[PDB]
Amino acid sequence: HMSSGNASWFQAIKAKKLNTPPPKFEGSGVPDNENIKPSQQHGYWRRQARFKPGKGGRCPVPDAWYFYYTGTGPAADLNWGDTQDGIVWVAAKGADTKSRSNQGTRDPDKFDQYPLRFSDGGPDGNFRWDFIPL
Repeated sequence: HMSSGNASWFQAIKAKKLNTPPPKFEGSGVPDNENIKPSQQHGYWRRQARFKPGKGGRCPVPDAWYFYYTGTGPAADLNWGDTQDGIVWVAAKGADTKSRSNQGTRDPDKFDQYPLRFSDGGPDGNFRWDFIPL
């Protein structure tokens, strides 16, 4: 239906300009989650290219990146650390990168988008994301 949905648990992080580089995170790079062990705070950022309706096919609007924990999501067969185009590897300090959760991916039918908080800092200057309640 939607990408083996596979909907990310958490709201996107849109990019500011076009041609923004892969995100730099200050600290963990890992969204705050109440239902998760400090040991299990690790995952990846996937770059999803967007388009706007228009003249030629469609229109390349700026990039976006979603969050999935290691072993969940459209690159779940990768170990944490695997170098790949379009993925940014993050993990909180002192986290079992050999562990795996069983949180999976958001079933958009419907667990609504999950608000993105980031107590240890956040992504760099080239990225933003809407405010969501809570």
